[PDB]
Amino acid sequence: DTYKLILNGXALKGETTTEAVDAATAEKVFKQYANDNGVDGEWTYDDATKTFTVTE
Repeated sequence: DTYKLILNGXALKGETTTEAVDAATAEKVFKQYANDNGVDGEWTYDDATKTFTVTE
C-alpha cells in the first residue's frame, strides 16, 4: 500500500510517499529519508490514513 510522510524541519516542509509491504517497512524507509534531509525529531503515525509525521 501507499504510505505518506509529512516532514516539518521548520522553514522547510514537505511530503513524500513510499510503496511498502507494511507500516514497519515504510517507517524504516521514512526514518532514513528524514535523516538524509536534515529533519530529526518527533514522530507520529496515523494508522487510519497510513500517514507518518516527523517534526524537528
